[PDB]
Amino acid sequence: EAADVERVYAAMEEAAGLLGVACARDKIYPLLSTFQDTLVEGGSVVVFSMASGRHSTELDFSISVPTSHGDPYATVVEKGLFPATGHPVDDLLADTQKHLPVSMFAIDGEVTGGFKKTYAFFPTDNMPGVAELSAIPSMPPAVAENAELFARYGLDKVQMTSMDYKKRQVNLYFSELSAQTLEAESVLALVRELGLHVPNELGLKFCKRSFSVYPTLNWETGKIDRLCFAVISNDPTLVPSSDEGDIEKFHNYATKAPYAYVGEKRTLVYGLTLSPKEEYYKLGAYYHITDVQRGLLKAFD
Ligand SMILES: O=S(=O)(O)CCCNC(CO)(CO)CO
Repeated sequence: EAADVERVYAAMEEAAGLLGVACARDKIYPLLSTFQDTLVEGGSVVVFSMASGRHSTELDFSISVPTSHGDPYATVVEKGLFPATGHPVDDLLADTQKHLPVSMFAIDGEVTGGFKKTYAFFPTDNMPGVAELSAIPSMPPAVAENAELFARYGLDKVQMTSMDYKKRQVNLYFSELSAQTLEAESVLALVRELGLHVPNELGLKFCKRSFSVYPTLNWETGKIDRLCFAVISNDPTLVPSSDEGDIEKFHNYATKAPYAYVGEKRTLVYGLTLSPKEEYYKLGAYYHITDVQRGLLKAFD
């Protein structure tokens, strides 16, 4: 409703404020208004995320959208909020719902740049494997071409995918991760084969605690762009960095980010991203949570 739109935008401004980032109202309000029906507390998931290093001047936001509301990408294009890219990514969200059971969607953007991404969630008890995903016509060929590698490291079931319309990239969020997969030996071998930044002791300890792992792929080459390990927790001190600046800044955000569910501790999702040239950190502070997050905390925190 109107009040919800205002409440969520005010929260977004508060979160961005902690990072010294200013929101572009003209790029955000129309989007929130368009999806105002999803902003009611309960059943909704909203996350405001910060990052380290060269990615620190931006605040990302992600808002869940029920499938009943319809393809959110189709919505933003038809309403004139975003231009079709003319590339296969334009058809991926639709093709995913066509070929696989999608249980929920999500829209995502940057507070200074606006809408730029969608997510497709799959049922936890009926998740697709790399084979099913590689069959989708508009999926990057890189998914099928890295199938042998994924299998070798136990990256099988995918809980959700995300599509970045501006960068023309796809993330595969692997779940039901085996202990073996997250053991140091496995992680090091994987990063080695992908030619990504080698994590140290602190980084590997963080990887072992992960509940989700996601590589980023593209349509131009079969090479994986980067790999991210995610950790969910109520502990505000987990950023896997030795930098005093990061330690202080992430803890500050973790203990001051806005949240509507007072009476419970803030739900936090940390990320450790490994690219060919470096490693960086992310922290998503949930403004809205559901029982999915409560269950994850009991299982992983
Ligand atoms: O490989 S990179 O680090 O250049 C691209 C990833 C940056 N993405 C954010 C959003 O998902 C935004 O700045 C993450 O922090």
